[PDB]
Amino acid sequence: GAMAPSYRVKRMDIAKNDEECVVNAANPRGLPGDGVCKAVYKKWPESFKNSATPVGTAKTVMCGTYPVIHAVGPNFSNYTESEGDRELAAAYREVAKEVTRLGVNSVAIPLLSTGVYSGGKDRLTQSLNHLFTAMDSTDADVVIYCRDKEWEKKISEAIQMRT
Ligand SMILES: Nc1nc2ccccc2s1
Ligand SMILES: [Cl-]
Ligand SMILES: [Cl-]
Ligand SMILES: [Cl-]
Repeated sequence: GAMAPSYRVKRMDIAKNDEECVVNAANPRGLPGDGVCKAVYKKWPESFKNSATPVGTAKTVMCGTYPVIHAVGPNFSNYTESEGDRELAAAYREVAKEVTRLGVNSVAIPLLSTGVYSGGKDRLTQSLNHLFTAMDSTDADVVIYCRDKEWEKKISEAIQMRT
């Protein structure tokens, strides 16, 4: 584990992370996709061998020795708010199991279901709180990645609030 497990936020391309593994915001079919998933496919294309997995699950595939954790958040266009919320919480619980099994000291993680799967709603708080519920009992350094300058400030504020 990390000597003093922390949460941090960075506003940059997750394909440039400085962590021991990466979480992909994957689709269920292991397709190249858009956004985070596209960047992950360009950086670690070998990790898409048999990466398909159901909604609310995570499947790890190694790119050399670098672990890519394919986490499938719900598309809120298709799920009810209630069922979507349950699957989004579950995807993060599966990421915490994988991070623990791999024995990494750090992980790069995006906010699941906040982009093209958001059903056009702002889900920063909902997604980040499910990330915390899952990751709080792990001892990896967690580095949350975002693109938007206002999201960076709100994520930073939420981390600092609980410290
Ligand atoms: N290349 C990309 N990295 C990230 C990280 C966080 C959010 C969106 C994107 S798109
Ligand atoms: Cl960047
Ligand atoms: Cl998304
Ligand atoms: Cl963002």
